Amino acid sequence: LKEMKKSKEFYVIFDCSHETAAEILKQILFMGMMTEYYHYFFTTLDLFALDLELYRYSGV
Amino acid sequence: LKEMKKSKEFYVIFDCSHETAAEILKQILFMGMMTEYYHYFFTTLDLFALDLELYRYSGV
Repeated sequence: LKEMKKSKEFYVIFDCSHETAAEILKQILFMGMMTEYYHYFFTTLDLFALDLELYRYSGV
Repeated sequence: LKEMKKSKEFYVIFDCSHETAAEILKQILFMGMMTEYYHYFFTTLDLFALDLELYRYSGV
């Protein structure tokens, strides 16, 4: 993640499983880069089983 | 901070007490103002006796 953002690309598709979702959703907070310029996508069909809070993101 | 970041300004002094320092630090970490586009300062004299670990610190 640090070299891909060093490479200045913003638009990514996360081919990931349900288990890896729980850890990516916390590392995405951990590295500290959460700007609105990024676009994210999850391949799994589950989004209401994981924590979603409106105000942690600033409009990503 | 929403208007302050909308004001094209990134340099804020945070003068606060120990407890208020704790709440504001956990709060700003909670949304994620954690990129290199910020520079935060504490005038509180204890920042080594309060819960600080550098491994969270990777962007700010």
